[PDB]
Amino acid sequence: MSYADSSRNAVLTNGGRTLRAECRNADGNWVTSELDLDTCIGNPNGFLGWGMQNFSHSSEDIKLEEGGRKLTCRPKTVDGGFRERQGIDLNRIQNVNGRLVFQ
Repeated sequence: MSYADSSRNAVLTNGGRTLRAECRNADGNWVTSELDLDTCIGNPNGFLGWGMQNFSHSSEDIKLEEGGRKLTCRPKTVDGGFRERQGIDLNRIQNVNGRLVFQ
């Protein structure tokens, strides 16, 4: 499962590379935390996945599809800005005690 299991109102901040949502902490409170996926997600070749970084630099129209369980964007080659559209699931982004951390 992803942070969304116990988190709501997931939006795209910092242009669309950071996940901002209300993470329900153990105390039962909704704390707004942000995790930068641009550090572990990349798509300079036009393909999305975990490993490379700075995907925002090679993608357009970055928005969450499954309300936060998946991030959809069009990975475009930086060589010109042409490519294909795609989407990557964010099942690696977890929320521990209300703190959003990459796992």
